[PDB]
Amino acid sequence: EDMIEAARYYEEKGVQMDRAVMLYHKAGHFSKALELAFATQQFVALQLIAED
Repeated sequence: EDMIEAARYYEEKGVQMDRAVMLYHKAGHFSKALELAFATQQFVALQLIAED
C-alpha cells in the first residue's frame, strides 16, 4: 500500500515520475504503470512490467 502513495507523491511533483512508474511496477498495479511507461518511452520499464 505504501509505494502506491509514494508514486502518487512523485507524480504530484512530476520530476521523479519515472521513479513513480518504477514504484507502481513494484506495487504490482501494472494497470497504472503500463500507461505511464508507454507515455515516457521506457522500454526497460515496459519489459519489466510485462514480465512481472
